[PDB]
Amino acid sequence: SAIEVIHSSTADHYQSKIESVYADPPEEWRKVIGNEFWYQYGVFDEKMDPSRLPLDASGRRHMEYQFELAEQAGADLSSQSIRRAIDIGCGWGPVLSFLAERYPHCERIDGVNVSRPQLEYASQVISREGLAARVRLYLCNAKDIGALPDPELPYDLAIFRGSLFHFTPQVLQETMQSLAQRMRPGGTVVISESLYKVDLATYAASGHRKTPDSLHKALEDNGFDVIDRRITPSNEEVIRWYGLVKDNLDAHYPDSRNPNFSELRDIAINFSDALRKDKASSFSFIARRR
Ligand SMILES: Nc1ncnc2c1ncn2[C@@H]1O[C@H](CSCC[C@H](N)C(=O)O)[C@@H](O)[C@H]1O
Repeated sequence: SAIEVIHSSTADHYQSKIESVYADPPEEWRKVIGNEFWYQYGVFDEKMDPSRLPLDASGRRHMEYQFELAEQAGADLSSQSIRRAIDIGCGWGPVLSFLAERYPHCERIDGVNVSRPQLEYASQVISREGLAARVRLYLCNAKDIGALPDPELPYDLAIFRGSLFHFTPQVLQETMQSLAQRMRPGGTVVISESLYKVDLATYAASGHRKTPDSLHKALEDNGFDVIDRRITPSNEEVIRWYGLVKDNLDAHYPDSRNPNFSELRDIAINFSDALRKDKASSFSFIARRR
């Protein structure tokens, strides 16, 4: 199906590296991360659907839980407040379908991604679910969201679901500044990211480690209030999530043919140990535009 292209004024030297980690067919990825392709951890509580694959169910439940945190923290998330939404680093597109279902009167849902294979998959799912009129896909670096069409229609809602970690500090700055200009006051930003809880001096395009404080500063420097900040999911749940991903890799990619899946196994093992030692956590950040 159709994807719109958006100019890159500045040069993200890191972009082609990020693209290569997501370049493999969705048909392969399905066997590793589940049939809905959620790719930023899971919440494994009593509201999780027991009939879907744990990765699909825990992934959806994680997104739902973040909206509950945003709501409790006083985010403007009523059905009448969300007319335009953006999914920044949208992966295979599960959040686009989630947003379309949760906000059936949301006029415009923009997904931005640098991975063509991921967007071509998302395009097929959006097309087959009949959401093509509302959901728009952009082959577009997060730093270039300033050039997305119809600037007169402001963003009410922005999602950074495990995409932020791939950004250079410069791309993070350019993305947050551009989002600030395109988002109306009281617009909600929903962030999930793996952040380090130690000084980074001591240290899958997994470079550009960040901290809660580094992310907090990037938000407040670019006209966003942080209204909720906490560990989510728990280190225990994230280790469990990596466990399920590793079990799928052991089953389907035992002899580590594919370098991207070998790299993911390494991160699953190595980052799970960092989570065990409490050197890092998954964090939910809810912010709003000033
Ligand atoms: N500068 C950038 N601009 C756009 N997308 C980016 C980006 N850096 C990383 N990404 C994207 O961020 C995603 C990280 S994986 C997470 C995918 C999706 N948010 C989910 O929760 O399932 C990938 O799709 C990657 O291509």
